[PDB]
Amino acid sequence: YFQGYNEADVAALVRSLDRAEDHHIFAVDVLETYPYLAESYTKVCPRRCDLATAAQKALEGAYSYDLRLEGLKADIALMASNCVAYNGPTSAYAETAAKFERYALEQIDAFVLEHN
Ligand SMILES: CC[C@@H]1C(=O)N(C)c2cnc(Nc3ccc(C(=O)NC4CCN(C)CC4)cc3OC)nc2N1C1CCCC1
Repeated sequence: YFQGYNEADVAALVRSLDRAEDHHIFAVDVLETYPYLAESYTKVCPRRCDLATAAQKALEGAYSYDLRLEGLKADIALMASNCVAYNGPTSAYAETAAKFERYALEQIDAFVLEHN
């Protein structure tokens, strides 16, 4: 009968995943920053997410009922997967994507261990 994680705590966890080290490229929707990529980018990435959308989702209770924040991890994995796919696995920001995902997953697992 898990009670669920506090929405504001999950939203602050999400906000903390937006790093200057990653040049803030996961902070905002890619098509909001570059509207003319819509056709080309949606062909490679039919699903998108970003940390401003994930923070707003966290405040709606989208992730609060997952015991190990599985839904948030899938949204983080989508962000990193799209970056690797669109830019290329040997691109410089595909390495940033793998580091971001690894950092984010450690911060999520730490949150779950703290709020248990
Ligand atoms: C397909 C595009 C590709 C990609 O995959 N993603 C995800 C992407 C997402 N966002 C961006 N760019 C930025 C988007 C938002 C911000 C931003 O909002 N920063 C804030 C500004 C105000 N400040 C007080 C706080 C930080 C900065 C960005 O770049 C510096 N570029 C992206 N690239 C890059 C293209 C060349 C290789 C990577």
